[PDB]
Amino acid sequence: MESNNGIILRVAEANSTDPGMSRVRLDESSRRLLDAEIGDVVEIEKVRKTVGRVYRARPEDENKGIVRIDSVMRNNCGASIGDKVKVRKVRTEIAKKVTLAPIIRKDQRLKFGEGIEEYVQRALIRRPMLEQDNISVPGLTLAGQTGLLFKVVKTLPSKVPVEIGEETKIEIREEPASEVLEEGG
Repeated sequence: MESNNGIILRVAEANSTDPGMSRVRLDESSRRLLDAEIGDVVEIEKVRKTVGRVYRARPEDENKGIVRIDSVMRNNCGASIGDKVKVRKVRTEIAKKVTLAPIIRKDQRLKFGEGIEEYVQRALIRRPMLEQDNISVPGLTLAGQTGLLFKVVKTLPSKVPVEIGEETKIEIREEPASEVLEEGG
């Protein structure tokens, strides 16, 4: 635990545009209570670890203990509206090596090979990454299956929000959503 500074507030969310899964709207006190300035990098942790950026709340008075995020950011950690998550301020860097595990069938999206690891970088390039985070796919799926999302498991940075680049290295695991259902435990 090299550094741990954030606040405990409740995840917010309402009908709106699909984007906003990478921006946090908060108030001066929620962001200034620690040090977060405009456009600093913020990390979130309700059920899992999450990353995001700081934004100015429209209502500079209600956002003194609530964070408005998209359903995807809520899906990234696994919390419900009004839950309790801890958001800690951090900074961004260029991830040099990140591993992830797209949950699909061997014949869904990972049937390319040769440069497929770079293909993940090509799509995810210039993006904030956090081991154990999760991502969404352009509305794709098959029968009545579940998951169909990318789950990151390892990162090279200091486990802090980093932004991917074409030079970032990636790792893809050979055990996608095959026979995986948390049978253990």
